Amino acid sequence: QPWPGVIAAYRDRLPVGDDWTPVTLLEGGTPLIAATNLSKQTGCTIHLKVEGLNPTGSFKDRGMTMAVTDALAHGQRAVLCASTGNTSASAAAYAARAGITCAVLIPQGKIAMGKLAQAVMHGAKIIQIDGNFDDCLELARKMAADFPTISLVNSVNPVRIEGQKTAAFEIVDVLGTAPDVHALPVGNAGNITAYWKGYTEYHQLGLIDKLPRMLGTQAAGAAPLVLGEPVSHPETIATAIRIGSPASWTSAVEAQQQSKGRFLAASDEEILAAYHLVARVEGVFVEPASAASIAGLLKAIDDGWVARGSTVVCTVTGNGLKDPDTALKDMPSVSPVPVDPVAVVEKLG
Amino acid sequence: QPWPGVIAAYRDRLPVGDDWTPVTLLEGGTPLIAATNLSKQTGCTIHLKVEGLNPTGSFKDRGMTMAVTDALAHGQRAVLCASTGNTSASAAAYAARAGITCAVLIPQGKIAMGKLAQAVMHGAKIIQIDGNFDDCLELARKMAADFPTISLVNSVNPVRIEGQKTAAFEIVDVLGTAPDVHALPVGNAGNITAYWKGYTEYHQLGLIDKLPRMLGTQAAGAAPLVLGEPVSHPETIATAIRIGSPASWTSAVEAQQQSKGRFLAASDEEILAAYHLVARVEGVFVEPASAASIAGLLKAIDDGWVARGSTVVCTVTGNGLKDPDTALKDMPSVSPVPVDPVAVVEKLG
Ligand SMILES: *Cc1c(COP(=O)(O)O)cnc(C)c1O
Ligand SMILES: *Cc1c(COP(=O)(O)O)cnc(C)c1O
Repeated sequence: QPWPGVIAAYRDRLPVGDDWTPVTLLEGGTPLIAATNLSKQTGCTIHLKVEGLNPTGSFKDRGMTMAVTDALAHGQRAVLCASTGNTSASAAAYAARAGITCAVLIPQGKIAMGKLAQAVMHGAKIIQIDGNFDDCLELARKMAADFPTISLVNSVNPVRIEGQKTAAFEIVDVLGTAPDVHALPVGNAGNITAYWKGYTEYHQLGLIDKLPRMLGTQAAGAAPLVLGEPVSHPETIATAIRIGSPASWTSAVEAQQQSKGRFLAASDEEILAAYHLVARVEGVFVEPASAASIAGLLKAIDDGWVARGSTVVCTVTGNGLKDPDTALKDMPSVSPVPVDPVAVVEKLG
Repeated sequence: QPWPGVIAAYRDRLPVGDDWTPVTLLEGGTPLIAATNLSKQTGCTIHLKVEGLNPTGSFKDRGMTMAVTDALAHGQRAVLCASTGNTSASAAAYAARAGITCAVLIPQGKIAMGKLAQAVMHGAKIIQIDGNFDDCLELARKMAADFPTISLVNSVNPVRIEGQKTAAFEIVDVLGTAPDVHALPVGNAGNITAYWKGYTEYHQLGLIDKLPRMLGTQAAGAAPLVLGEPVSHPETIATAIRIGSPASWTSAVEAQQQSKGRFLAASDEEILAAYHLVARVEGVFVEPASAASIAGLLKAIDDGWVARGSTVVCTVTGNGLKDPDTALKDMPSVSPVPVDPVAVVEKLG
């Protein structure tokens, strides 16, 4: 009775022919954990969609099966993207399994090799550019439009969004309905878009009656969807949402406007508080960007934007294991305590 | 169609009273991945039981779900661990979800902080001691048996093994039979013991005609079971199997004896080869101990000990994301390249 490809599990809902060979690491089918302790504390009933348990440790895997399978079927020789993030690790894994070249474009200056390690493990070719992060985007786009054998797998890839919409399907599949509000973090806004595409596809299929309110959280230092303008120098420890200029700007706002949803900023402190909260109280280890979403849900419950007793799924987008640096910092100082059994046992209970 | 807790999926084959409420993070039910390219080069059909997609990033969640449920039920207010490894993270998370204290005893001097971040992220109390790794094992054992509310969660805990056998169940549930050989890494030998318990349990219950030959790999520098005697100063990049003295030395040898199995050493180099190989060829980012399992499987297929065209399940025990440091080592640094899209396209092909 095991989980198959997200492609296989939802084929009749995805744009794939009968001919193609789905290349999958059995992504999706991820836990939906009852946040019993967050629920008691709020008064709302909160589930966690835990996407860190996808093959590469983030939800990008839902897009890549789809992007890479479509690439294979369409006879592409290379899969390209231009960021140091979870996109590249996810892209590189699926390209490796397909047997396809994977290139990651990066800007000049200092390289965070910690970021790229997982992807280079999978065979990604890293290519550093005489220029900045814009040049990377401009380059990757020009190549994709010049070489129909390259497939740019960035946020705005229609196939990626199709794959990613399935997280919405699973939530309903197990609950029997949508939540009252779905809360997720927003960087490029590809995900909020996908969930909204997903929920509306089920409503259109007559599988729910109520649609959720999409709550998207941005870090205060990179909150262009909150402030209504692009951000010149995005600034947040939640690296995955360190975006001053979302790729899927239009689609995010449409989702917000159509779902009667909200965009909301959380400060780094508040993100960090959530970061610790989930781990300390739910037993779930979540990446800072994933924490931001909880940080925002919580912020919204105070405000009263989300009503007491309503049902909420909070997408927690990546494994805490993605980011050891942040785990290391703000740790309690342990100093040697004497070796007798009685002293140590009182330092507890 | 959601996967519940190991406890819930296999409640009838696990020792849990029916007053006891399972403390679970929806662990287990992990992908069984067809290793297509590994098979091409091998001449066998090989599956990878990918255990890095458990909540805390390791197979130990299978055991820890039981131990902490058992702990919660028997009115225990603290669990105690004496290891910095994956045990303590797995222990700490289930302790958090259950709302009990998790405490880790560390030796004098230099604190291995990276290794403990996950644990303390789930709220483990690190207690540094005026002693040795050996004096640490003793203080815990003493504290355990002088306070009936403190449970020691080490590897030899029979409750852990019960939870850990359930992997064998999943393999048979999904394959329809047991494989011809089951390959896995061996540290304290709890897992190899546990798988063999699982296969026999399913033999005793009538679900398989024949039991798999258990193949267990250790690192060449930490190979007490291959070498026949214990090892004083174990040495290997594979931290998780850096054990000179298995806690389950007895029941491991029994598993090998009665499964007609084999213990094998693999060099550090060979383990690295495999680590890179699964990532580059399957798309599975696997932690070095997990790599060893594979490496030793590969070594045995060439040795001839593994019959041509037989079936193998290789447990890949932990997530590559558990070991960022190894991911860094021996990684190509590419240098800056001219911006024009022509200078990039044939640096691919
Ligand atoms: C990519 C990513 C995000 C941001 O998602 P968008 O679709 O760009 O809004 C958030 N969290 C994690 C872990 C990420 O991988
Ligand atoms: C603990 C562990 C092992 C070794 O398991 P044993 O039962 O001690 O042999 C191997 N790999 C990983 C990832 C582990 O955490």
